[PDB]
Amino acid sequence: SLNCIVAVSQNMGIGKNGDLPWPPLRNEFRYFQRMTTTSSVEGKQNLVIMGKKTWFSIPEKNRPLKGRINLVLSRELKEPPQGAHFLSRSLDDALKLTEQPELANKVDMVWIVGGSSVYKEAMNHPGHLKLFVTRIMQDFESDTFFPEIDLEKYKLLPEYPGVLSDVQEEKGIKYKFEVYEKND
Ligand SMILES: NC(=O)C1=CN([C@@H]2O[C@H](COP(=O)(O)OP(=O)(O)OC[C@H]3O[C@@H](n4cnc5c(N)ncnc54)[C@H](OP(=O)(O)O)[C@@H]3O)[C@@H](O)[C@H]2O)C=CC1
Ligand SMILES: Cc1c(CNc2cccc3ncccc23)cnc2nc(N)nc(N)c12
Repeated sequence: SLNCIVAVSQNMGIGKNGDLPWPPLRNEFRYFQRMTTTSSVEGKQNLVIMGKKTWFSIPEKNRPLKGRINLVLSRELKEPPQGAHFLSRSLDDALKLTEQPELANKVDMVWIVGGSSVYKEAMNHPGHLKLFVTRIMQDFESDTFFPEIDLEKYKLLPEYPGVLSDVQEEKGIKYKFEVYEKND
């Protein structure tokens, strides 16, 4: 199974000029950290998979993302960028790696953390998928977008354990946490 996690504006934007479209929302980052870091299985870590631009968009003080194995996708790089644990040239290759002995006993959950083309590839996964979507309830000028969610294929869950249902607000920006699950 794969999990994708994203924060999206009302106009489906995720990024602008290599940064977020909105000012930083600390508590949104805290939600992302909690969901991507937490494993129920003692000793294991979750794997975060991200594109190269997403990696370099994270402040160096937060790289690698603490408590998670960090894998970057790139076809141009020849080794992981400084601080990253792994580099793959495709999502299928990254998932192949999670099955091989160097990672198979270390990794619990797999989280896809952006950007656009990585989400798009993940959404063609034949196995089970969940989409953890933070709805940023404003329009923001964006140049990178999340793809459309097919509501004949996914369902919006009424709630999810450990995920707050209530509207959040930081810096005058309202947002909320949703979880979608691929149909059987
Ligand atoms: N709101 C949110 O939840 C999120 C926001 N962001 C924002 O989005 C933007 C970054 O995302 P985006 O611009 O889409 O870029 P990506 O992070 O997807 O980086 C694109 C680069 O990653 C590599 N790559 C991406 N997908 C694949 C793949 N499937 N297989 C192999 N290589 C791949 C390529 O590197 P190469 O050219 O080396 O081959 C590609 O040029 C920033 O503005 C960031 O702030 C990012 C993540 C989440
Ligand atoms: C991957 C990702 C980011 C990437 N950006 C940053 C991460 C962490 C620290 C940061 N600190 C300053 C600027 C940007 C940062 C932002 N928010 C996200 N939210 C949700 N839900 N899902 C995601 N995939 C997110």
